[PDB]
Amino acid sequence: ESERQLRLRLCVLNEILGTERDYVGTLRFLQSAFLHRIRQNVGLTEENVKVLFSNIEDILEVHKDFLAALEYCLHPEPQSQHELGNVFLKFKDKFCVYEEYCSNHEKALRLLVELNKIPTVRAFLLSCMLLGGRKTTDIPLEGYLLSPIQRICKYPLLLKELAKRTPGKHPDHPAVQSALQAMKTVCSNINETKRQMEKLEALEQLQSHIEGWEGSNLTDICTQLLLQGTLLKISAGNIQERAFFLFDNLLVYCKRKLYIFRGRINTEVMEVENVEDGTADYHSNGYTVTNGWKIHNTAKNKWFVCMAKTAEEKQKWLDAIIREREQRESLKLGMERDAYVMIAEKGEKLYHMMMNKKVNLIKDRRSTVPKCFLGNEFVAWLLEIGEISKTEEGVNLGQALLENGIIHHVSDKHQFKNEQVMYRFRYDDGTY
Repeated sequence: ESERQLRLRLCVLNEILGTERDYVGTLRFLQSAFLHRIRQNVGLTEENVKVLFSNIEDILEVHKDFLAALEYCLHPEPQSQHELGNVFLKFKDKFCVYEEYCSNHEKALRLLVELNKIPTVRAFLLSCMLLGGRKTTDIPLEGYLLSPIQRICKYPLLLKELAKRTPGKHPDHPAVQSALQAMKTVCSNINETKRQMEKLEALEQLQSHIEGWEGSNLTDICTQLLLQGTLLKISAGNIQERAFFLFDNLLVYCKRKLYIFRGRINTEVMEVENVEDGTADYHSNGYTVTNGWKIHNTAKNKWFVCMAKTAEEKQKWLDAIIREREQRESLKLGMERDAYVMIAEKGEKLYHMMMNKKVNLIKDRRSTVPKCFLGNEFVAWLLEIGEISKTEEGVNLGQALLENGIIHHVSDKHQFKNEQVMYRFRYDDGTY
């Protein structure tokens, strides 16, 4: 099985590199979309930025060199002979940059909650993420502000797995084990990361007590266990008692023996339905249901019935299941509502701003095309007027206007580009 422990090591190496790359990119997005753009065109005060982002720029400079040494050891590719323990050890002292950030984290969130109450500041914050390239309906800024705390806690989890796939023969063995101990002591010193590490430890401890795990690791999809309990899975032809675990974003049912993995469901495709005590239907295999409900895997269009011992447990479960749905569905729908309002606002604003003869850009050009403007001119005018800083920001803005039904190509055959492609506001041609 030596080759098994080999490909397994490379997967760890490939992951450490690929995840570190996406981390630095996330840091490089936070400064360009936020810290840099406001430090140029000076409703977000300077103190507001210092509170929200703290030393995120110092964290970047550290991880910009970490990634270099990571790619340095893993050149030309992630090869098994390559050693990575020394890298973590010679950056172990530089990781104290997380001290100030994790301290200011609570204060930053408190500010963000009050800033999001102001509609103009919420829109500006969301406008920064749009211009920076990243989608606004995906991860909220609260999550971006936390990813430093998450990343520094993902290092012990990654090094542990690497140490498992690294034999005592490999010269990196004394270093990987020494680096794992050092990375743990880093997180343990900081209070904010200590709470995070113990929350990730719980997810991984549970996954270790489950045999035959299939799918993505809990530490990569969930954050906390919501409810655990043993129920009856009256699936078609299989009425067996199962141990159910409800996390955020995932539900998994196991076979109690420690547990043995049986199946898992993503809560996004899960739809529950109550069955009154005394009901008997096909999903219950004909048996009378008491203190039970019904689950529907809308991905597979499969229904299966759960039953609890007490009616308290039924309510305890049904209540916890509804909460998870509402919590994530409110966030998602909320980010998607607060993002349409800024585009509609900026769309109507830039329309009237462009209609004035000071910078007339929606001119009837030529067959004649009425009330059209040029993408090249539009992007340039945005930088002149100061609404954007880079040109990549201008196309990201125009595309968001095209996608959100504000503008469109004259022939609806092109997306937004910095070329002299003619676009028109959907107001002028009655398509709004």
